[PDB]
Amino acid sequence: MAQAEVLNLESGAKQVLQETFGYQQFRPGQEEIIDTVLSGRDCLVVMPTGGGKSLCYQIPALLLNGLTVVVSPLISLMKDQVDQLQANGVAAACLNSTQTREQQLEVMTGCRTGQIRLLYIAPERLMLDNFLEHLAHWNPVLLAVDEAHCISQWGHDFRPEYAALGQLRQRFPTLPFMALTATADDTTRQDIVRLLGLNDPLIQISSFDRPNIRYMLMEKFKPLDQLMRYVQEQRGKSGIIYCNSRAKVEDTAARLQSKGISAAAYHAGLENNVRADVQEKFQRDDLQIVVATVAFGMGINKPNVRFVVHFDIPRNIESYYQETGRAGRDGLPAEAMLFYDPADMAWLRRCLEEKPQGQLQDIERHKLNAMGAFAEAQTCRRLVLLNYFGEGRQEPCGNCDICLDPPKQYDGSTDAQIALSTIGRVNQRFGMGYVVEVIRGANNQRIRDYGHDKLKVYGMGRDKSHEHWVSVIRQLIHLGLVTQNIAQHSALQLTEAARPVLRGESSLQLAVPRIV
Ligand SMILES: [Mn+2]
Ligand SMILES: [Zn+2]
Repeated sequence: MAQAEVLNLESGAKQVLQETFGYQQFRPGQEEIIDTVLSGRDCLVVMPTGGGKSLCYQIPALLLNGLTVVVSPLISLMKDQVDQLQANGVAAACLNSTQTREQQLEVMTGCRTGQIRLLYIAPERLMLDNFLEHLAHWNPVLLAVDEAHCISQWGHDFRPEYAALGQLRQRFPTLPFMALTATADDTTRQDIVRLLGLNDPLIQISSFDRPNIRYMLMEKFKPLDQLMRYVQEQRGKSGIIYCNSRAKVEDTAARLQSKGISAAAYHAGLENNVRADVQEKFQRDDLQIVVATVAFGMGINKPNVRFVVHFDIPRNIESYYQETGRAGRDGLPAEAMLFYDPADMAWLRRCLEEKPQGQLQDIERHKLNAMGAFAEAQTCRRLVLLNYFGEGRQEPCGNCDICLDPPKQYDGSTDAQIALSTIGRVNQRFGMGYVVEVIRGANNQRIRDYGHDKLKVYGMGRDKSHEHWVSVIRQLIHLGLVTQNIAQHSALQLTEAARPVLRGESSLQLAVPRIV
């Protein structure tokens, strides 16, 4: 079998980091994870980038005797990891249904004979053709599940092939598991641990704050002209412009090229050699801009992308966070610019509400609502993101469009106490609409049947508009005082941070709600 490379495991982690991978020091959370994995304890890793993430299982794999198995759905990216690893002297291979059976059998023979240390496998392949019975004889020492949020229906990218990964724990009870992801909120993180059967795992959630990325929004008004001007104002800085159609990509690349800008189109309709060339030309800074569909995702992630534009709003914050997160991997100042029109959200809502009714549509609706609320926020954009992912923070960043031009404020302490009290009084079971009706004292049969018309809070906000109360509550959500529980039909629920305001111990400044 693949042999451990270092005598002392504790000192080995840093030795391999530096000597094999060339990194001088660990990033936050990495050492902890790696030492925990080397101790044989299950782990869930929520990390800012794939880069720090992958070393969380590659370093352990080099310090252990045995085979490390890495499950990933990214076939054309898994194959790239292998080449890069092999170039660093690491015995890596991959197995998936796209390979010929001849090639698959060679990889299986490499694992059987102990010539392969690290095997990347597609989830479908791992659970097919009695592969697990073969895997049991190959001295498995660690099983890592990448893109682990894909096992959850509460996430933004559920994959049916991940569901069967819940059978691994039972089949390999003494095999330590790790689950890894860059984008999972609280509900999704909890679901990952439950579905994979992680045994009291170390849960390492790194910060979602990328302090060097400035987040901005521009309301659309002749948006093709706004986009060209934005690009002109970058004055040569590199960028990715994300569009939701191939024609937008192609037309946008042509208009930029017409103005002397070094830009290329990138989408799944290009040939593989053309895709690789565009990626390489962008990596080396031969190209200033790549205009792309969501296909030009992570994977290339040049460290020095200066800006990411979203011409069209994404369907969920998870996607928006992942895509904007491709900017400024080097830590130098970077910007994310989203062009928005409320008619864009109206269209997405239309598309969604005629899809099949039920649980799946509810999940999509919840995440779409939150994306629209981010766009229409009156609170620091960074706080919206951080609190969406459950990273409690109330201090404004000073580095987003809202922080650069804060809305007029008012003392919202009384309004916040009314909203927070209402949420508590209705036992945190109801969504935004119902709560606002209770506050405004509406004539509603449902309210009377629950007896909520007898509450003291009932009608305490009747003198302020529906949109006023929606804004108050949305700002409380964006500040992390209130959450929307996706597993309870988006019920409004209270956090620990709500306590001082609810008690009247602290004052709360809020944005005066926009008239709209
Ligand atoms: Mn250590
Ligand atoms: Zn801010």
